[PDB]
Amino acid sequence: QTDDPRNKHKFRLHSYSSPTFCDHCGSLLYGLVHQGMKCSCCEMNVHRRCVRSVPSLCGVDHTERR
Ligand SMILES: [Zn+2]
Ligand SMILES: [Zn+2]
Repeated sequence: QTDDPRNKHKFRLHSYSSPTFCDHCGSLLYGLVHQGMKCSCCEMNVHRRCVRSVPSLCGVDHTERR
């Protein structure tokens, strides 16, 4: 409850109203997730079974020159 580890994206199913499209398959998030699993670290919407297919590449930010 103090050390911050690092694993795959922190996908988290949110709730807006309609399901968003998937970024791994490009298919609406229907019959797969209540709404959509948005990564609470880099902002990445995916399905509930497409995460096991993602190579886990979280930590993609901008302004990395310095
Ligand atoms: Zn991410
Ligand atoms: Zn998907």
